[PDB]
Amino acid sequence: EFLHWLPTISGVLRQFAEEECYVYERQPCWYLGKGCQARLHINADGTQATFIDDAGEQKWAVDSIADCARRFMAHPQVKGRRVYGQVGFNFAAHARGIAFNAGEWPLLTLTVPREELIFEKGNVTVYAAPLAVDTALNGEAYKQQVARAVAEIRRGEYVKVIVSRAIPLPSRIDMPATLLYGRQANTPVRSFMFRQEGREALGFSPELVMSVTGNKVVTEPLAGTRDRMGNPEHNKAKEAELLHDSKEVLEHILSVKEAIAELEAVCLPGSVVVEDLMSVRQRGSVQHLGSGVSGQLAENKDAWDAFTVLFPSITASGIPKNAALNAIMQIEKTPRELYSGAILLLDDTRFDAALVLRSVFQDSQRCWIQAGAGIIAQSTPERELTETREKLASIAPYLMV
Ligand SMILES: [Fe+2]
Repeated sequence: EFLHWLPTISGVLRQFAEEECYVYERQPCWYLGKGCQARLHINADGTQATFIDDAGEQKWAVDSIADCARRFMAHPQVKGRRVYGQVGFNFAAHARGIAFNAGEWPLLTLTVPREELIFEKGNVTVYAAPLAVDTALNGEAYKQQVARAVAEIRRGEYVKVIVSRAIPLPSRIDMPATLLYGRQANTPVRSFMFRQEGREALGFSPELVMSVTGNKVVTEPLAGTRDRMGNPEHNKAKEAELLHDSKEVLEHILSVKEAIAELEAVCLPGSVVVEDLMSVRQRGSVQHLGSGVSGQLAENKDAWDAFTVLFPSITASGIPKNAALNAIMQIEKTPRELYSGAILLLDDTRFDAALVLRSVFQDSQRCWIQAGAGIIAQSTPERELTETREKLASIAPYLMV
């Protein structure tokens, strides 16, 4: 059912009142999903897999979350439908056999919605004021966390880790208004907003964890940052500065080389190539060094294998990845939940996975935004603090109440 832009989408989402819904932007389309026809839910410590459809609830064996995810995609209530997904930070720990302190958000949900609205401008097919935020607060404690990471790195425990900070927000956030105002101020590779079981998140994702089309897998590490928060002369001065800063270039190439190794774990030998090498990517309040790496999936590997290797983005966790994940759980004192996780859209053509950064989250107990910086041996705490505030300025100025 057919009909003959972002305001309209935003208003539609307000009429979705308290209902569960999923918004995903992948240009040229905006995807809106409402309700729940089938869902796989993995709880926060990965001890229970619950499947729900109209017929009932089931518990599924959860020895392998990836295997539950495969089971869901091949289910008869699911096959051939678009699936909207979220993957919490701690999915990595669980998949890798690394002890972790469980947060409160699920490790993984996949949902087939009951109703869908697809905007392919300026049409749509149907299927069936701002909160002031002080991003400097608690910076001294954060610079201490960075100093700890730098010392651990220089002792040789690991090479890179993303240390992040949560900013608690004073009041709850109007999701559709924030979506509208926040998006016009950003140029993300994806946008998302999801509401589910009392939890909400929205954000403007700066990079893909992963995209798979047929047999081709692509990942898009971004690493290395300057502001683009001044006039155009200041911005292009910052662009040049970024392309020639040896610390940012080094951070970038170390991440790209780990993305390559990761893909070689799941791809045909000799198929892994860098298609775009360290170009600047504009992302609202910041601009980033970005590369694109691609390969051909081996015969015995599927998109979930690739996602398990690629998740979380190197550029959100660290190098080597497992040691970085351990450092993150020792250093950070609040659960990341969905921050540095992934948003998924899965359909006929594609497995699509966006990194959850530049995002806001709220549930029954917490309401917060979150940002991190990639710490290497050369890092300076003051600079990394400032960098988090540059990233937070991608979302904080546009949190509507
Ligand atoms: Fe950085």
